[PDB]
Amino acid sequence: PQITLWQRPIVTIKIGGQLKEALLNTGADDTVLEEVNLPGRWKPKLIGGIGGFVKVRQYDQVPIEICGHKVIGTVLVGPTPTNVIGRNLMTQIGCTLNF
Amino acid sequence: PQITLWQRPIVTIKIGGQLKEALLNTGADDTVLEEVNLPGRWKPKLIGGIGGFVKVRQYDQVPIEICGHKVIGTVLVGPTPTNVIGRNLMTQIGCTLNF
Repeated sequence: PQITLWQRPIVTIKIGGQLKEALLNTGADDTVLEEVNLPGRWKPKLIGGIGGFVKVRQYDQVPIEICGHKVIGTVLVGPTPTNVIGRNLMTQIGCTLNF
Repeated sequence: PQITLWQRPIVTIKIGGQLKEALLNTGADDTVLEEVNLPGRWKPKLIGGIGGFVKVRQYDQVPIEICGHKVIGTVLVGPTPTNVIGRNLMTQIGCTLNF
């Protein structure tokens, strides 16, 4: 699709057998999601850096569908004020900025 | 242009007679820039909200060129870890997300 930016670019995703919503965020390097149960292995990762860090669980090669596009990428799972799809997964779906 | 997202979408801007660089950020509602001197009127605005708020100066109808596109929009001036072009100005330049 083509998504204009007059409103927040919130899209439907399917991850870990659940439907969720997340913000397509070109300002975010990584994809961070709350309340997802993923199988398979993870390692702790520190993200952010303002005021302290936030610890999240890093899962690599996670299957995820974003707006109907089935891709694979690293998903960080843990505390975030809004579910965010970062550049790491936007590249996978072939998302570009155009003007 | 078409901008892929393998690297941070950092673009050249011209604002207040200075060349600067800023991040095209679809996750940001507003455009926030550091170290710019703008003429004309402003009002204080509180942004963010995590850990407290950040106070910035809100300038409306600011002329700004973004990657060669001359537009007008609200610019918030004050403390930010990176210069950010938010949705408010991305709409103005006709920037869309495409996949």
